[PDB]
Amino acid sequence: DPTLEWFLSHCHIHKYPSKSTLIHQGEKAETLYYIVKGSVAVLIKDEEGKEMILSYLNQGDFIGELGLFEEGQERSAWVRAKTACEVAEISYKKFRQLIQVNPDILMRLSAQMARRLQVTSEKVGNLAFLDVTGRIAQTLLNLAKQPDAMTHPDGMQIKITRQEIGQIVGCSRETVGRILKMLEDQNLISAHGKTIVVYG
Amino acid sequence: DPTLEWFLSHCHIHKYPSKSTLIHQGEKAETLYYIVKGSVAVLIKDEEGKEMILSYLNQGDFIGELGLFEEGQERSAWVRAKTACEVAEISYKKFRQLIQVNPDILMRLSAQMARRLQVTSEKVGNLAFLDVTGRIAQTLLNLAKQPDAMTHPDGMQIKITRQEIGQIVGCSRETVGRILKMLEDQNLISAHGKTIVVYGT
Ligand SMILES: Nc1ncnc2c1ncn2[C@@H]1O[C@@H]2CO[P@](O)(=S)O[C@H]2[C@H]1O
Ligand SMILES: Nc1ncnc2c1ncn2[C@@H]1O[C@@H]2CO[P@](O)(=S)O[C@H]2[C@H]1O
Ligand SMILES: Nc1ncnc2c1ncn2[C@@H]1O[C@@H]2CO[P@](O)(=S)O[C@H]2[C@H]1O
Ligand SMILES: Nc1ncnc2c1ncn2[C@@H]1O[C@@H]2CO[P@](O)(=S)O[C@H]2[C@H]1O
Repeated sequence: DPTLEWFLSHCHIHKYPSKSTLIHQGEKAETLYYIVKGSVAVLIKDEEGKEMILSYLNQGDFIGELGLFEEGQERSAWVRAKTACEVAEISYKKFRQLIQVNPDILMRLSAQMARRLQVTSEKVGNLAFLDVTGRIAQTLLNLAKQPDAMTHPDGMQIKITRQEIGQIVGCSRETVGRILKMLEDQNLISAHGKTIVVYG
Repeated sequence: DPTLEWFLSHCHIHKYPSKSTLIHQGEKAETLYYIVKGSVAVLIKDEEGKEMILSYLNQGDFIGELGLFEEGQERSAWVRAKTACEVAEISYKKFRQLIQVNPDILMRLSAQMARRLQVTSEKVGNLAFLDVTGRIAQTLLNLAKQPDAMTHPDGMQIKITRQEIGQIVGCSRETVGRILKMLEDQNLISAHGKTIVVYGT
């Protein structure tokens, strides 16, 4: 992809090990990132340090983009590497010059912003309108149709901790365990360790 | 400024009365709108027809923008006029031609998308982390911080109905009215008119 190749030639690229923080909430935003390889989690926290994952992003995703548009703003969320990552970085000032040369690179960025607004709006709906059981069931459904889910005789096999589920749906790890047991009892999933088979 | 003037010269401008739907969820998206005058709400609905307000947008805001980026998408939300609106309309096709001329028009639209994603992300946190009283309290704090809030000797004065708060936080107007009376009793707010004063705001 020539447009992305051109953009990346103007970036400087860096390796982040698994679990490192790319972006800290509250930092002053002056640069844009783009994931060349790997995946990250975007998260927010409450007064007590409970975490809610807003999104996973992966190869091909921009990160740190929301600052490009307002002079001197603070990063709104933490971004943590879930795997080893290779990340390209560019200042906003240089990226604005690229936009002038070829506004297709802004279109690519803005397409991902629009998708993220839709996804996050759906999350608002889920938190407002679904109970925690329905949120968990929708999450397991989603993880099963992810590229990293492994086919199984009876559905798809996924690997996720109860803690990570609770960070997606907004509940404690104890509440996750109780709901997973219920779904097992209903013959809708199987659960063994960090492994869950989602039937159907 | 004259960027906005030039853009509006390529649009068709039309009027929506108060309460009328501009965009329905599920319609095919092929056109972008820009609010010349008025205010709208962006809304989603649950299975029982309960509504939740995702955003209020105003003069200078783009609406219907999210479908510009990928061909053949559905509208993701309803957009309903709060006051009567005058809205400029342009096809996605024509708008993409204007972007080549001056991409500041896409910068302005994307700055608004960026802000909306931050507001909606904060809403995810509030719904995950706060109970209904806490969500009402944060809604009042958010309204007291807005440009359109009025300085008052006890704090900031806002204008918002109980039904409006309920559609924002996800509760009935009667639940809102009970909780505002409670907050008043804790000496945190005044009710009164159509009007709430958020103390220490
Ligand atoms: N709801 C959401 N969905 C996806 N990415 C998000 C998000 N909220 C914030 N981010 C990302 O998290 C980053 C935090 O730094 P920013 O410069 S505000 O840019 C932000 C986006 O890249
Ligand atoms: N309302 C909620 N209650 C409890 N935990 C929550 C929560 N919303 C998000 N979380 C996160 O979900 C996590 C699930 O595992 P924990 O180790 S109990 O830590 C929890 C918090 O970090
Ligand atoms: N969370 C949100 N905040 C603000 N506006 C939103 C929103 N979700 C959707 N919208 C607006 O609602 C519109 C519905 O039609 P679209 O073409 S998907 O464009 C959408 C945006 O203008
Ligand atoms: N959990 C909930 N309970 C009641 N109303 C809710 C709700 N979530 C969203 N709403 C909406 O909030 C509105 C507040 O005013 P109503 O006229 S009672 O109509 C209500 C519903 O449309």
